[PDB]
Amino acid sequence: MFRGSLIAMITPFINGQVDEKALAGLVDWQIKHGAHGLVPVGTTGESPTLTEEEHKRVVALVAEQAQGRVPVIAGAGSNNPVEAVRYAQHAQQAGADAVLCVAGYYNRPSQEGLYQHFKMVHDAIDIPIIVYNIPPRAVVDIKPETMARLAALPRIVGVKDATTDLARISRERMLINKPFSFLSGDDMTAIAYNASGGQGCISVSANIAPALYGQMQTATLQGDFREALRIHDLLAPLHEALFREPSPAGAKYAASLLGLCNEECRLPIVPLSEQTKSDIKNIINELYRLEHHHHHH
Amino acid sequence: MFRGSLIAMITPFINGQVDEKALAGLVDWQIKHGAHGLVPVGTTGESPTLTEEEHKRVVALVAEQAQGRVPVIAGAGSNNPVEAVRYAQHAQQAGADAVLCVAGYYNRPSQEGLYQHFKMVHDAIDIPIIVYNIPPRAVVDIKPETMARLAALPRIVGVKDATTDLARISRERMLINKPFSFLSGDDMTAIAYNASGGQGCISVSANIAPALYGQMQTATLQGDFREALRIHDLLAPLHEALFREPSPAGAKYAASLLGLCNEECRLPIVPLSEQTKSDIKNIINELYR
Amino acid sequence: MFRGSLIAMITPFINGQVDEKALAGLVDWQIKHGAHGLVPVGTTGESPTLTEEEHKRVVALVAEQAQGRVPVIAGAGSNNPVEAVRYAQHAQQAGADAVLCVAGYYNRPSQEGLYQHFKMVHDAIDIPIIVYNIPPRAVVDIKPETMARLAALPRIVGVKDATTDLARISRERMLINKPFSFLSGDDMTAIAYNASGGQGCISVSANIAPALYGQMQTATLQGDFREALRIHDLLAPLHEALFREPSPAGAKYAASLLGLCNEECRLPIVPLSEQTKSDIKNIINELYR
Amino acid sequence: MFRGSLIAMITPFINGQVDEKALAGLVDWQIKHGAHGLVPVGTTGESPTLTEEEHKRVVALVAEQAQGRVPVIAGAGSNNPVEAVRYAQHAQQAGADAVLCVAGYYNRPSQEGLYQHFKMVHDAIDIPIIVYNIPPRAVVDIKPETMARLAALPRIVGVKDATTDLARISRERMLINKPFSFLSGDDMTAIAYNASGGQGCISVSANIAPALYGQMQTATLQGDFREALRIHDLLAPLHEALFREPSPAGAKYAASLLGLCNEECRLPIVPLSEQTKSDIKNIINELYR
Ligand SMILES: [Mg+2]
Repeated sequence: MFRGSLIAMITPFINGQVDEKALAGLVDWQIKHGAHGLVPVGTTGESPTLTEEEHKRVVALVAEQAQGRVPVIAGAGSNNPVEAVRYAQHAQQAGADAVLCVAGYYNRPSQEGLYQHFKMVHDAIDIPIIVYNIPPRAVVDIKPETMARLAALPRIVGVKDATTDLARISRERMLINKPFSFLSGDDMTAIAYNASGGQGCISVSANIAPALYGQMQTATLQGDFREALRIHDLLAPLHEALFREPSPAGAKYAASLLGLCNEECRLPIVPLSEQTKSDIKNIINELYRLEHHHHHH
Repeated sequence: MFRGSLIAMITPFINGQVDEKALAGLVDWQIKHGAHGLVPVGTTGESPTLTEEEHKRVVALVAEQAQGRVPVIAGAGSNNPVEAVRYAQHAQQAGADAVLCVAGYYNRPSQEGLYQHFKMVHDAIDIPIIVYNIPPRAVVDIKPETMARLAALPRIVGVKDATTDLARISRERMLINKPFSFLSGDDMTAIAYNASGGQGCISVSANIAPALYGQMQTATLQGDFREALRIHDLLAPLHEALFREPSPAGAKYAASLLGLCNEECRLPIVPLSEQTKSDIKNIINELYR
Repeated sequence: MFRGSLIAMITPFINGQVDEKALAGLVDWQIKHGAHGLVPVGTTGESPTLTEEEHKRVVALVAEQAQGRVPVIAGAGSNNPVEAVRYAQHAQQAGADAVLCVAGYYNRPSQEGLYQHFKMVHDAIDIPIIVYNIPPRAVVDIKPETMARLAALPRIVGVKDATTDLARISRERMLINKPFSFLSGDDMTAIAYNASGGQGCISVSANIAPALYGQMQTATLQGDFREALRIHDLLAPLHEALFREPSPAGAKYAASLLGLCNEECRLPIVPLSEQTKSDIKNIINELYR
Repeated sequence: MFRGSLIAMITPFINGQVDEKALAGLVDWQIKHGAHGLVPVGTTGESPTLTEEEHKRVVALVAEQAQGRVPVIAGAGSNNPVEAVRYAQHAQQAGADAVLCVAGYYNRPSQEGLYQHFKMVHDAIDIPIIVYNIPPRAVVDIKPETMARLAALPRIVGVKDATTDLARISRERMLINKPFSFLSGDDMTAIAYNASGGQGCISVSANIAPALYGQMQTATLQGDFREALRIHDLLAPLHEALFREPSPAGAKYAASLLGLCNEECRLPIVPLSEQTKSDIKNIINELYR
């Protein structure tokens, strides 16, 4: 249902507020340069530090600006399913095509608790859900048997797998007996994931290099792993630099270098070191040098 | 203070809302039966599933009913320091003695980001802060050098250490040169922690056995570690059973057996299995008889 | 130098002694049914419980019986480099083509200690080395910068990567600038590894299904990851059953069902449960055929 | 029945050999200066890089030189129980009072495999066994129910708990009813462990500060935890410096500063950095006047 390069969108700020002009421009620029889909207001979009009003406004503005050109999968994460229901219902009303749902961070519930959280969101809306499995941030882990129970629900349609355990997709595929949108939640292993049955990635780096990242994803989907790895290798220095300090500090700074938005993030995300800024700048300049050298029409 | 048996209070519910009557009764009962302090709307009080209004209401009701009889340390946790500031400012207005602050869960910031979060809360209020270090739930870990930097601020006055790493207190004590309220965040190792320089515990089990838990804590503070271990040995089965399934399901059920509140918690906390319920019932029967 | 499906050979026993008859038969059968190389006396071959002399005699037999038909990479693991040198020197004299070397388990040395271990083995022999990186068993982890230092040595020619960290190969590849045999040490992620730049796997499950595993590896080297994944899906139940209890108990039992050897392993590897045996038997029947 | 400060002895080397003269002198010096027991040829004694001949000779020499003044608990660790049996049998014939046994590193057996390993050693000797639980090095973890199963054997008499999980002793004490020597395997948390029911520590730091370490242990055993913590605070910098780089590099160098032996260890243990040497030198100077 949802395939390829799906961008975990940054949220631009100006004078302490959502930068609506920059956000609209970002949607247009990302679509122009090869986004296969957009995922506003996940943690890369600073969902934890947006107000409930800002969260909904960003989703609404992205859905409006996309104009149906690519799918929009709205973040509806919370550790409280009552809150997640509110985000998901709004997303549906604002014209999002699906929602992305993490559960259980900090309160650390059982598998049954995770299941009931997701069932609550599922039963409250009419659009599809991608469940978000990210033990490295949430501690809790949606286990394969739980994933299979979730897959029995008609509108749980995929997973953003940020476990970094590449055996996990195999364990899930052994238990899930319907088509399922397996999506990587880790840029560094996106190729490994698609070779293992994945069909895309909800990506941070695609904010910055949407054209290359789209080409890489399409190559994996067309079975051309030689071409995909070639592009992955080009992007590896960028990946390292974008994640060296806690994301989205890196992506926000990189986007500022491209003239897309201000570099600012909200606490507890902090400004980059001068060394990290320098490394990002040099990497971006090199990618542009290479593109200009190789381009011809 | 802050010292001894500090109760990580459960939040009672009734028909989907905060049970204000049970909450007032719980404050009275816990104080009557030996609480050294009360810590409303932490993790155990289901801070994640309370609305902002409910969080503030629970803090206000607990401070009101406590009537200054014991210290009240209000939860002011969030992964957004803007929100944490709102809880902490309300807590001060409501008469809390201090706030307990976790930071950085899920967004997973750097040491500098954690520092800036706590500094923002610190600068917005006049009451002190106990920082809450709980990597097993938050992933982020306030490292010893960061704790020392925090301790340089006048109103960062202690830590709830839920790392479960009993070497950590030693590493922090090596770097902190002012009096500091080192508090355990783990009931099972409360004695170990105080023997290593700790001066209390923000405790889940104390909801249910406040008298015995208070006696245990006081024994450690008076240097009678033989007596402390004797009581620990009585409480260890309770500790295990209250954490067998994800807390606070266990504490809420246990309190319901004591007639203190309804057993219900909010999703994603779920009802206990019949086995866990039975084991808790047996433990309560043994303790209160 | 090494590509495709390489088998981490089991070592068969009878009355607890090495069954040389079964071992020679296993070499012939595995080569007949599609092995690309043989890797005797790793942990799958129970290196930890073979005496030094048994280890050497097993390597010699496999090298001789292989008769140059496929490469033989002899295990020369130890946490003592002096012992590893003895294994590697014997392997060379016995006609092994290369050695597979783990280091640092239990004693848990630094990166420099690991480097010096491998350099000692390297400098003592004339045949090449595959470095074995397996933090899940050894705790120590050869970091990418250390791997690059190792690759600078002329006869370090590849790695068996059992980190299960699929980002690791990218990090090593960026730093290594000569032909280098990147080999998976994890059956479940073998396809992922090859998609990421790997060129084969030193496999446990290939002991039992060498023909299908050979076909899966071939597909990845052809660039047909769709066919590779279809084969992986056929082998999925087998992988799970072979690793349900601590390996090599599973592989040894499966090989016994094929008539190749007894199921016996040496303590602390223990007999399988009847459920695991039943599941493996069913899987073998489904595959064969 | 084993209590207090039990030294995880370093093994001194000279010209690539066991330094017998230094070893005898070390036994005498450590006993003179307050050792409550001696534990030769564990990993601090570089058991992984000693030959079988050296392992046995070091045990024999330490038992001989101790002359029954303090208990001698010989290392008989291996991931192969057949090898462990040989070490333990020799230890007994050499006059050791007990053996210390780790199992299962690298091969990573099941709980049943660990049990069978220990049972095999148990049944082969007449002297008692202290089980060595060290997941940080061995990965395998002897779980509380397995420890209880081991405790049902008559000559399994204690544990060296190097889990660094201070809840573990509580979980074990909840299951074990017979007299049992609970011993810490972690210097930094030795006080915490004894406050939780432990009765000693098999200690690395006690190699270097036996007098202070013995005083600290005795203080815990007498219930004087204030005194124990005072001494712990004096020793904490030493604990940190001795484990900064992979042990026993730190302990061997510190002992060399005291004139007890040469600083050398065997690969993969490597020489200390100048910074670490300087820090150890400053700590030694501070302690010894
Ligand atoms: Mg092709």
